[PDB]
Amino acid sequence: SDDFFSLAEELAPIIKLINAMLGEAIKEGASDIHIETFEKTLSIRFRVDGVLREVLAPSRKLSSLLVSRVKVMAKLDIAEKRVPQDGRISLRIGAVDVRVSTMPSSHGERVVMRLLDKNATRLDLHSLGMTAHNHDNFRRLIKRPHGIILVTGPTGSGKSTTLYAGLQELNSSERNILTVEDPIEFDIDGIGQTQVNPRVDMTFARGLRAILRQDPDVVMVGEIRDLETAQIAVQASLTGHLVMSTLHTNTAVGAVTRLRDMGIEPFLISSSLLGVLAQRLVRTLCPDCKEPYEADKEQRKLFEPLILYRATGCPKCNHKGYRGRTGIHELLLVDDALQELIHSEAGEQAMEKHIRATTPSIRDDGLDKVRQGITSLEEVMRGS
Ligand SMILES: Nc1ncnc2c1ncn2[C@@H]1O[C@H](COP(=O)(O)OP(=O)(O)NP(=O)(O)O)[C@@H](O)[C@H]1O
Ligand SMILES: [Zn+2]
Repeated sequence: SDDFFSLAEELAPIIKLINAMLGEAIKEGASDIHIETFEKTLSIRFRVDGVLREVLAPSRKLSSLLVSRVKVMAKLDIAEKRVPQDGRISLRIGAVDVRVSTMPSSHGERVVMRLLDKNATRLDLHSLGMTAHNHDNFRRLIKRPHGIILVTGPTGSGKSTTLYAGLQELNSSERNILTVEDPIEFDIDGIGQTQVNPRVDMTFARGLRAILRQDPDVVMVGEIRDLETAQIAVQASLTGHLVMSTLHTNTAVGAVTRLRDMGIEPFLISSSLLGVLAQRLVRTLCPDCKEPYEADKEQRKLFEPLILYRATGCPKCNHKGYRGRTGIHELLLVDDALQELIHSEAGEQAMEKHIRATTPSIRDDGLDKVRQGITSLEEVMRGS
């Protein structure tokens, strides 16, 4: 039921159109949908496997309606027309994550729906691209009885993915693993998952307090945004729970800084923190069109002829010569000397200096993967 092109042949029905268009986009395997306004006409385009195409040019009159409709679905400001807006939608087709972005433009806000699959995001702990060392130390870390483990990085770092991987590795029936999320990304099975619900003042803080009355061995908090959730988090870790969470800081040592700045007692950070996994996503070079070169003298400084690889571009990729992505990481492990450094508020430079004797930086991690020709030198250097 409900074909986009049929419904297009007639000039709400604006709800049946949007759903049908989404439905047709998914049927075609399209990555993105574009609704744009031009002075004398309107335009709908679909991107499929790189290729962009016009699929419909309905009357200019419809533009304000299709824009509004996508807004209300993504939970946004119908009134606001002058500034960018970004919403989310979860939908069942017969499950699709659709990211909608709008934008002021010379004849009407432009809109794109980003349409991602829910499943390609579901990776296990050995499939995130951790090096053998990081993998080993991280697996030994999440198996500890109590303390806080933070997964950190900027937006798009893949922090939710590595939490889920970690939880799944622990998901035995000997453990009681409870979760509070905003929202839940999916169901794991074996793990009690709890969504934050603003509609009843069920916040991260309230939910996490409740979790502790359910006798958990491990608890996950979707993220630590305010002092209050940090306070409970730290108390939970100090009373025999293993706690896992995220911050959006930019370095492993910056996690400590962020915690202090938020107002957690420096001593209490130093006695609860087990470790901080800082993390970035780099695109993996398309193995089909990736081209070998010989590193020049300046590129060598960063590391016989040294063979690295470069992007290029082909149909099997599209926009650039990259298919897929992988993680690069830095795993901070707390020891006696570092506790002193945290407690004494020594600062980022002194903590980093200490950690380097044992652990390589995210850049070195990235550079190793460049060496292996998994990714380009550009892709690693641009985030650094
Ligand atoms: N190791 C990995 N390899 C490939 N893809 C990954 C990896 N880790 C995460 N991803 C994907 O990258 C996207 C970002 O991951 P997500 O787990 O949503 O990140 P995040 O940092 O938690 N997000 P946010 O805090 O909302 O910006 C998702 O679409 C995941 O599929
Ligand atoms: Zn390619």
